[PDB]
Amino acid sequence: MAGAQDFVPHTADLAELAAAAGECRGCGLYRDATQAVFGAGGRSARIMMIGEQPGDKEDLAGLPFVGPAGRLLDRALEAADIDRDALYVTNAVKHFKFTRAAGGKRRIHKTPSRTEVVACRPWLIAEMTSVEPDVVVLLGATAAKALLGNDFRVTQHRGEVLHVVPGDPALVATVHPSSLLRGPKEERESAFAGLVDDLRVAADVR
Ligand code: SF4
Repeated sequence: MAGAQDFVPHTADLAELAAAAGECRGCGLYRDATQAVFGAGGRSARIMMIGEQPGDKEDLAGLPFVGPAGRLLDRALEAADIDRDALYVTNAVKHFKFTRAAGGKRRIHKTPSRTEVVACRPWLIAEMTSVEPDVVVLLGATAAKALLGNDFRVTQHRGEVLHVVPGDPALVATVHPSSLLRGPKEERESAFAGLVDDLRVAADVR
């Protein structure tokens, strides 16, 4: 009776789950978005990564992490010696929440409410049950709070392996790559290195 739960089929098959998510009305976000954007990757993945939501580019590509933030993430993964093809990558909410500004060049993402996060969480549970990751990288506040609690602060736990969640994977909470796109150069460079560090922490979990 709550959120997305009745839309989630009784299967662990990612293709079947993704097709079912296309029909989800578990919160209001499906109305204005173009389509649901499920995770991408396969069930043998050892590392799962979770962002906030599909953004402007993802909403139309049908795939996660395809815009500028995704390209920065690619650069960090490559520096961390992680093959993106070996990951399962998804988002805490699966429809893009947005507005437009006059004269703008893109649709501007808006923050999912905690209510929407909890509504969509049945999909995330299904993904985690399906993939059985050894480690989950939580990219940004929304994703980190989705698994670690609404009071959790990413900024206060950088580099730490956390454990609370299906399968009891290790959890590593880090900054979202979109936050690394802008700011003064030295700050962006230090922040990029810290993202690489946290990805390496995740990859070194045994
Ligand atoms: S954001 Fe999640 S719960 Fe809300 S309609 Fe989309 S798939 Fe369903």
